[PDB]
Amino acid sequence: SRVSVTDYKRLLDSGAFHLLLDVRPQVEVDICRLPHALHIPLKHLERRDAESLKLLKEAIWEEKQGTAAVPIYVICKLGNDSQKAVKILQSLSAAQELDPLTVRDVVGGLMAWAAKIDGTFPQY
Repeated sequence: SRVSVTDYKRLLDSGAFHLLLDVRPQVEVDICRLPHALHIPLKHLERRDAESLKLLKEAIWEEKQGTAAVPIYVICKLGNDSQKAVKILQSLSAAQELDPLTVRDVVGGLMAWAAKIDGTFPQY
């Protein structure tokens, strides 16, 4: 359940609706982030933070107002954490705690983004 960084960039540039979930811890997000991403730390997904779940529901509602599976993309620094978040999100979907989702993480994470897509995104 993955996507290449170059496919993700083409999707982003299409303007088609999706949500990018940044699942890094706060300390990393404080250094640098993609401004369009929604921040939901992996640990919040692990511990079922009800408020981060509300945040995700609210982001979906903003587009859809309760009316297709939602395309969810997941990113972290290198693509190690995001794979774990994808599993949790798929389980929330399957359990109907979330609206139906189609969930993929970005191979190589934000470092692949920095390497191939935008070199102004920093190392850290």
